[PDB]
Amino acid sequence: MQKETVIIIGGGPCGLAAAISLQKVGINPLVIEKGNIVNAIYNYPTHQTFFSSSEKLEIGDVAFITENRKPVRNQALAYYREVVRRKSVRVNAFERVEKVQKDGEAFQVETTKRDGSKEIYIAKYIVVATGYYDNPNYMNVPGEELKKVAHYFKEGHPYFDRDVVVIGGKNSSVDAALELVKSGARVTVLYRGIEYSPSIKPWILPEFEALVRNGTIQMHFGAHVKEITEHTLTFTVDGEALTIKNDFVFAMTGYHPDHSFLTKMGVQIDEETGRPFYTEDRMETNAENIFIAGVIAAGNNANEIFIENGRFHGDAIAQTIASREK
Amino acid sequence: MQKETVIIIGGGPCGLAAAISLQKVGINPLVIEKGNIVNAIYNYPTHQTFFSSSEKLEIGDVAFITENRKPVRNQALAYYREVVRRKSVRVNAFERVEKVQKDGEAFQVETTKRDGSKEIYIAKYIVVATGYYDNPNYMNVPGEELKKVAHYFKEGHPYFDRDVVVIGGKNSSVDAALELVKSGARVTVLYRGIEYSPSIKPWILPEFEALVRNGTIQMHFGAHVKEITEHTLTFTVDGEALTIKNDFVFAMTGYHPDHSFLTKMGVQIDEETGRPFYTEDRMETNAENIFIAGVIAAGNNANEIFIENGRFHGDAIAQTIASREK
Amino acid sequence: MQKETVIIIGGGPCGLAAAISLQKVGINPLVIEKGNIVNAIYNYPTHQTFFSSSEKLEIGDVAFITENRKPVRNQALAYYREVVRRKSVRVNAFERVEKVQKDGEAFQVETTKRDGSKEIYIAKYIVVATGYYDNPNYMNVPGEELKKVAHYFKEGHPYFDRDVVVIGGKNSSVDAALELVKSGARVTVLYRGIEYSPSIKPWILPEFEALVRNGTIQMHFGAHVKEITEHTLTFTVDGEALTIKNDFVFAMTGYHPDHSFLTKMGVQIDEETGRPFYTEDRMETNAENIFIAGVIAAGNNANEIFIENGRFHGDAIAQTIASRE
Amino acid sequence: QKETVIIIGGGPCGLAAAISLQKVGINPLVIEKGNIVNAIYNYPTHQTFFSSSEKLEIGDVAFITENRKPVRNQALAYYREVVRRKSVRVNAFERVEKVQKDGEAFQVETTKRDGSKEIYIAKYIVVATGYYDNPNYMNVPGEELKKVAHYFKEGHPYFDRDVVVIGGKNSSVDAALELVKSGARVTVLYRGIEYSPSIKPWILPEFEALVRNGTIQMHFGAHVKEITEHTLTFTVDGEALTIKNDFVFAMTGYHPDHSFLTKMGVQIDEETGRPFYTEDRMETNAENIFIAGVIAAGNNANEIFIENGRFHGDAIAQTIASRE
Ligand SMILES: Cc1cc2nc3c(=O)[nH]c(=O)nc-3n(C[C@H](O)[C@H](O)[C@H](O)COP(=O)(O)OP(=O)(O)OC[C@H]3O[C@@H](n4cnc5c(N)ncnc54)[C@H](O)[C@@H]3O)c2cc1C
Ligand SMILES: Cc1cc2nc3c(=O)[nH]c(=O)nc-3n(C[C@H](O)[C@H](O)[C@H](O)COP(=O)(O)OP(=O)(O)OC[C@H]3O[C@@H](n4cnc5c(N)ncnc54)[C@H](O)[C@@H]3O)c2cc1C
Ligand SMILES: Cc1cc2nc3c(=O)[nH]c(=O)nc-3n(C[C@H](O)[C@H](O)[C@H](O)COP(=O)(O)OP(=O)(O)OC[C@H]3O[C@@H](n4cnc5c(N)ncnc54)[C@H](O)[C@@H]3O)c2cc1C
Ligand SMILES: Cc1cc2nc3c(=O)[nH]c(=O)nc-3n(C[C@H](O)[C@H](O)[C@H](O)COP(=O)(O)OP(=O)(O)OC[C@H]3O[C@@H](n4cnc5c(N)ncnc54)[C@H](O)[C@@H]3O)c2cc1C
Ligand code: NA
Ligand code: NA
Ligand code: NA
Ligand code: NA
Repeated sequence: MQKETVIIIGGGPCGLAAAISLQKVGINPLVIEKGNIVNAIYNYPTHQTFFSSSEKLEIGDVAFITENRKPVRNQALAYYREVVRRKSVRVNAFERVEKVQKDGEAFQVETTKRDGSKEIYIAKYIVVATGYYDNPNYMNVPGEELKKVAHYFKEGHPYFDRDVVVIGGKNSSVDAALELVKSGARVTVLYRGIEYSPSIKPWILPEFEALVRNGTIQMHFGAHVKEITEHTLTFTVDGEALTIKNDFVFAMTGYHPDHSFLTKMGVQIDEETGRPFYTEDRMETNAENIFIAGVIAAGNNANEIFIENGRFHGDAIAQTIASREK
Repeated sequence: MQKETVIIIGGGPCGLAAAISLQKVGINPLVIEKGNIVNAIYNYPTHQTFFSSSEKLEIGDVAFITENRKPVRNQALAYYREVVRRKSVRVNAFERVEKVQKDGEAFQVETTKRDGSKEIYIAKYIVVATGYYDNPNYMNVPGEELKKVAHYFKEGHPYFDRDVVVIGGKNSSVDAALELVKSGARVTVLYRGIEYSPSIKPWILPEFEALVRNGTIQMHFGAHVKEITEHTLTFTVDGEALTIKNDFVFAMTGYHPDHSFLTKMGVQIDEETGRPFYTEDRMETNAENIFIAGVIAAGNNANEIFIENGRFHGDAIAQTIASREK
Repeated sequence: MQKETVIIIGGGPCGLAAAISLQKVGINPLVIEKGNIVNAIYNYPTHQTFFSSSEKLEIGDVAFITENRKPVRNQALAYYREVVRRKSVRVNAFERVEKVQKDGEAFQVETTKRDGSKEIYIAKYIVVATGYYDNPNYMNVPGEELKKVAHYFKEGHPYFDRDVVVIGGKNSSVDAALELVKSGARVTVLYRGIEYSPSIKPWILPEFEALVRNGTIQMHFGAHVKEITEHTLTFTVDGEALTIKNDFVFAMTGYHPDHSFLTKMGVQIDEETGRPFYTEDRMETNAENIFIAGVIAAGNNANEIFIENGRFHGDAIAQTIASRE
Repeated sequence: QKETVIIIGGGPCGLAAAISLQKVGINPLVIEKGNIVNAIYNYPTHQTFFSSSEKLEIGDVAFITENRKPVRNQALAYYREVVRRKSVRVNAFERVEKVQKDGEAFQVETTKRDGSKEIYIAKYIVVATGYYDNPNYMNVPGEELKKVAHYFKEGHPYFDRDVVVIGGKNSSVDAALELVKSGARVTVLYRGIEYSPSIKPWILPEFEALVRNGTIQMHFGAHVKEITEHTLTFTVDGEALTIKNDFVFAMTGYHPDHSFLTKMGVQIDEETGRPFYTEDRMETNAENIFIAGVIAAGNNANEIFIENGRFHGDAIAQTIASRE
C-alpha cells in the first residue's frame, strides 16, 4: 500500500493551509478530499458574500486582493485554486476517507475512490481537517425527508411566487430569507429563539428587521416545527400549533462535526464543552500523532473557529511533526 | 375539468411573450411550466453572458435596463420575474404537461403536478412553447450513461486539476472549454467537423484559437468518440483510434425539440430538418388550433430562432386566436 | 423667441418626473438643463451605491429592475437615459437658465448655451427643479480655496498613502472615509456634531464605527476647522487647537439651493434654512405660476426630500397647471 | 538627495522595475507626477483589460480574478496592494523636470505638489514615462475648443448628442461603442482606407456590426479639416463634407516625450519614434540611462504592453547589480 509521511483528511481552507505549513518545513503531505478543493465554499449559495475581508482568508502568503471590501464565493474559489496551483499542494480529489486505524507506529487509512474502488495508505501522522458542513442538524420531524425540504441554500430564483419557510435564526437563515424576498417568494421565518439572534451581522440586521416589522417577512419567534407535508407546515409557539400553507422549506438549522469519525480513531471528546481533546500549541489530539485543523476543533459553539483563525492550526502541526522528523 | 381559452406549454421567454401578446387581445391565458419561469435560463452556466443586447430580450414593453452592454444570466432571471409580476401573467409552475388530445372542438391537456397528482384541463387553443434545452443530442456511445458524462455545463470549479473532454463544436462547447481552462482543468476538445463552425460567435473564437495555438487546449478535428470508461476515452480520427486518460466528459453536442411530444399531438415534422409544419403568419401548425412559439419552431442545427425573433411569435398567434374568438 | 407652455429648469430625476407628469395631462414641456440629464448623479462618486431600492427611483412607470438589492450610479445613469428616450422628454441640454422675469401673464426666460450665445423663451409656467448639488456649503476658513480642498468626492485611488481629512457627518462623509480607507489613505474625520447623524445608513455605520474603535480612522466629534495649509490642517475641539499633517481635504459639508436664482425671479426664501415658500398641495411658490420640484423644496439641509418622494411633486404641479390650462 | 537609481514614472512597468531592483539589493526611488498607476487611473471608467490578470502581475504578487479579464478598478486595487506589500518607495505628486549628467552621476530636477523644487543626484536613471500623457495632436483649426477631447472617460453626458470619434485605434473603437451604448449619435472618421489591423479581433465584430446596420456612420480615408462649435468638416476623396457636431473625441493615439529623452542624451532615430537601446540591458545610447515599459516602443506602439514591459526591470536590475 502507498506510504505517506502525513495524510491530511479534507481539502478545505484549513487543510490546505496545513499542507503548505508542512511544505515550509520540508514535508510534502497528501491531502485526501472527497470532492474537489474547498468543497464547502463550492457548496455556498451561488452569490454568497463572505463576512471576512479577503486578507483574512489568505493562506500560504498568497495575496487575495479584491476591489470590493468583502469577497464573494466565486472570488474565493478562484483564489484557492490559484493557491493550490502555485504551491503544488498534493490533492487526491474525489476520494473519501472511510477509516483510520493504528498499525504499529503508523496508521492505515482506507478510502473509496470516485469509481467505487477501495484504496489503503500507510501514514506516520494524520491531520483531520474535515469541517462540519457535511452534517446538518436534522430536526427529526415528519416530512423533513420530502424533496421540498433542504438543509442548504443555493439560489432564490426558482422560488418565485412560492410559499417558502426558512427555519433558523442565524446568518444563514437571514441571508436565505433576504435572497428569497428579492426573488419574489413569500417568506416565513421560524426560529426557536425568542428574539433576534445576537449573531446576525450588524450590517444585515437592519434590512431584515425592517422587513419583519412591516410584515413582509412573516416571523415566528419561539417556534418549534412539528410537521411538514407537501402543501403545509405545522409549528408550535408556547405549545399552541399553527398550520400554514407551504411549498418549500429551507431548514437552516446549522451543522455539527462528525465526532464518531474522531472517536473511532482514538480521539476523545470533552463533554460539556463539545471539543475534541487537544493541546493548542501542537494542535495534537489525545491520540498520539493524530492532529486536527480547522472547525473540526470547535466545541458546542460551532462559530468559535472559522477561516481567519483556523488557517493557523497547521503552523503548530508542522512545527511538531518537523521536530519529530519522519 | 378546469376550462381555459388558451393554454401555453412552457414559460420560457417566448411562451411568456405569447401570454402577454394574448393579453393585448383580451385573453389572459394559462402558462403551464414544469419548473419555474425561464427554467432554461436558470439552468444556463453560472457565468453565462448573453450574446444579445438587453433590449432584444425585452417582452411586454417592460424595460430591461443594463449598464453593461450585454446582460448576464442573473440579470435576465431578475428581468423575467419582474415581467411576470408586472404583467400579471398566469403561471402554473412545477407542473409538467404530459398529453394533449383533441376531444371535440377543444383539447384535453393532462398534467402532473409537483406532488405527483394529475390534473386535466380543457382548452380551446394550444401554444407549444417548449424549446429544446431539455433534450440533448445523445452521442450513442458506450459509456455515455456514466455519471462522469454530462450533456450540460454549469460551473468549472470542481474540475480543477482534472482531465476533461468537451465534445462538440457549438458555441456551448467552446464556452465550456474556456471556462474549464479558467478553472484549471486539463481540457481536450473533440469535434467531428474539420474546421471551426462558422456559428461560433466571432468575438469568442479568438480566445479559443489562441489556447489551441499555444498548446493549452488539445484540439482534435474529425474526431469521433467510440467509448467512454471511468478513466479513459477512445476516439478515432481518419479511422485511427486513440485512447486518452479522462476523468469527466462534457458532451456539448447541442439539443433538439421534443418531436415525440409534437407528433403525439398531431403535428407533422420534416424528417431532414427537424422543423414542424406551420404557417408563419399564424404560427399555427398543421393541427388546427395548435400553435408554436419560440425556438421549438426551428429546424436543422438551429441558429435561426432565438429570443430576439422568437419573442414575436405570440403576436401572430394572438391575432389569429382573436379573429376566431370575436 | 421660443414659446412654451411650461419650462422646467433642471433635468435631474425630479425635473424629469415633472415633465412626464405634465405629459400625462397633455402638455409636453421643455426641460432646460445646464449639463446633460441627471448631471447630479453623473457627478456622484464613481462607485456610489444608492440607499433606495431601484423601484423607488422609477419614474414614468419605466421599470428599473436590478439583480442586486440597491442600484449603483452607473445603473441609474442608464435608467434615466432610457426613461428620457422612451418617454420622448424634450431636453435642451448644455443650456444654463440665467434669469426668469415676469412679462405680462407669462415669463421671459434667458439662458446661456454651450457656445456662449444667449437665448430667450416665453413660458406660461415655470418649474424650478435645480436641486442643490451645485452649491456647496462653504466653510469660509483660510486655505479652503487651495486646490488640495474639494467639496465633492469622486474616487479614492489617488489618495493612496496620503494623509486625508474628511469634514462632515452625513452619509457622504462616511462613504468617502470608507472608500479612502479601502484605497490606502490615512483618514481623519472631523465633524462639528457630537454624535453620529441619524441619517447615516444603518447598514454602513457599523463598519465605520468598527474602524474608529480599532484606530484605523481618527474621528473627532465637536471639531471646528480653523485653518488649512498645503501640508497641515488646524482644528479645535472644546476650544483646544490641534494641528495635524494633511495632504488633501474633502469638505463634505453638504449643499444648498441657488438662492440668488430664486429670489431674483420673485420667490421668497427663508434666510436661515434656505427653503422656498410654497403650498404643498400645488407645489407653487409665493410667486404665481412658479412651481418647484425636487430637493430644492427642502433647503440648506434637505434630507426630508429625496427621489423617493420628490418624484411625485410633478403630479401636484401637473394637476394645477392642467386645470389652469 | 542621493539615491543609486531613480525611476521616472510609477506605472506598472516602473513599479516592476523597482521590485526587480529590490531583488538585487537596491531599494530605488520612484518619482511619479500623480499617484501610482496614474495612467490606469485615467483609463475610461468602463475599461476592461485585453490581458488576463496573470499577465499583469508584478513582483510575484498574485492577481486573482473570478472573471477572465480584469477591469480598471481591479488593477488599481492590485497595484496599490503591490506597492504596500513590497514597500516600494514612491515620491508621489512630483514631476521630474530635467535629467542632466553631473560627473559620473545625474542631476534630476523636480517640481512638487506645492510648487517647490527639488534636486536629487542618482547614479542610474530608468525612464518609464509611457506615452499616455502626450496625445497625437491633429493640428487642425478648432482642436483647441473645449468640445474636443483627446481622452475618453465616460459616455453618459453625450446622451442624445452628435459626437465624432477620430482615429483607428482600439481606443477609438472602444469610445465609439461606449458612446453608442450611452445614446450618442456617433460618426467615426479614420484616415485609413479600411478597418485598422490593430483592432482586437474580439472587438472589431461588434463595431463592424453597428456600421453595417447603420447605427455608426463610418468614413474611411477621412481627413478632418475644421471643427466649429456646431459643425465639423472633413474631406473624403476630394469632396469636403460638413456635418452637425456637438463633441469630438480625437482618439489618435499617443507618443513618448521625445524632448525629455533627447535633452538627457537619448537618441530617437527619425522615422520610428523608438529610443535607441540594447534589449539585453534595456540601456539607451546614453550610459546608465535605461528605459522600461511602453516608452521603448516605436511607430508600432502596440509592440510593448504590460505583459512584456513588466520584465524590462529584470534586464535593468541585472545590469545595475553587475556595475555595483
Ligand atoms: C455561507 C457561509 C459563509 C461563510 N463566510 C465565512 C467568512 O466570511 N469567513 C470565515 O472565516 N468563514 C466563513 N464561513 C465558514 C467557513 O466556511 C468555514 O470556517 C471553513 O469552511 C472551515 O474550513 P475547514 O478547512 O476547517 O473545513 P471545510 O472547509 O468544511 O473543509 C472540510 C473538507 O473536508 C472534506 N471531507 C469531509 N469528510 C471527508 C472524508 N471522510 N474524506 C475526505 N474528505 C472529507 C469536505 O469535503 C471539505 O472540503 C462561512 C460559511 C458559510 C456556510
Ligand atoms: C448558454 C446559452 C446562452 C444563450 N444566449 C442567448 C442570447 O444571448 N440571446 C438569445 O436570444 N438566446 C440565447 N440563448 C438561447 C435561448 O436560451 C433560447 O433562444 C430561448 O430559451 C428560447 O426560448 P423559448 O421560450 O422558446 O424556450 P425555453 O427558454 O427553452 O423555454 C421552454 C420551457 O418549456 C418548459 N417545458 C418543456 N417541456 C414542458 C412540458 N412538458 N410541460 C411544461 N413545461 C415544459 C421548460 O421547462 C422551459 O422553461 C442562449 C442559450 C444558451 C444555452
Ligand atoms: C452620493 C449620493 C447618494 C444618494 N443616494 C440617494 C438614494 O439612494 N436615494 C435617493 O432618493 N436619493 C439619493 N441621493 C439624493 C439624490 O441625488 C437627490 O435626491 C436627487 O438628485 C434630487 O433630484 P432633483 O431633480 O431635485 O435635483 P438634481 O438631481 O440635483 O437635479 C438638478 C438639476 O438642475 C440642473 N441645474 C441647476 N441649475 C441650473 C440652471 N441654472 N439651468 C439649468 N439647469 C440647472 C443641474 O445641472 C441638475 O442636473 C443621493 C445623493 C448623493 C450625493
Ligand atoms: C484603455 C486602455 C486599455 C489597455 N489595456 C491593456 C491590457 O489589457 N493589457 C496591457 O498589457 N496593456 C493595456 N493597455 C496599455 C497599458 O496602459 C500600458 O501598456 C501600460 O500603462 C504601460 O505601463 P508603463 O509603466 O510602461 O507606462 P504608464 O502606465 O503610462 O506609466 C507612465 C507613468 O509615468 C508618469 N510620468 C510621466 N511623465 C512623468 C514625469 N515627467 N515625472 C514623473 N512621472 C511622470 C505618468 O504619470 C505615468 O503614471 C491599455 C491602455 C489603455 C489606454
Ligand atoms: Na430554529
Ligand atoms: Na462532435
Ligand atoms: Na462638520
Ligand atoms: Na484618423
